[PDB]
Amino acid sequence: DADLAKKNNCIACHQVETKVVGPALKDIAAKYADKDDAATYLAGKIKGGSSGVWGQIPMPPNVNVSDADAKALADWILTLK
Ligand code: HEC
Repeated sequence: DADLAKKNNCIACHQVETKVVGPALKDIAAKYADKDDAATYLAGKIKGGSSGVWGQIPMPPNVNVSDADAKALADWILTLK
């Protein structure tokens, strides 16, 4: 989980409670990934990147990782809650 996202990049700029570049994880999730399938929806926002949805620096096009590894990360978030 942690080492996974960190292994890739999500944790690189998305911590669990604190944030460095953009918003932290517990927040992004409780921000939109706390209702319906926002995980996949937002997953669309992830690949689409963000510019003025939060206020931090604009994140590049990074979905999660690859095919399953990425899907596993997004899930790790829904579970991160
Ligand atoms: C630093 C290079 C980052 C890495 C690595 C990842 N993200 Fe990121 N993310 C970053 C910033 C600076 C921001 C804020 C952009 C802004 O609008 O100011 C974000 C934002 C997100 C969001 C928010 C989507 C939204 O609500 O519109 C998501 C869902 C998100 N980031 C996901 C995400 C994932 C899954 C990452 C690992 C693949 C990941 N980010 C890495 C900066 C960085």
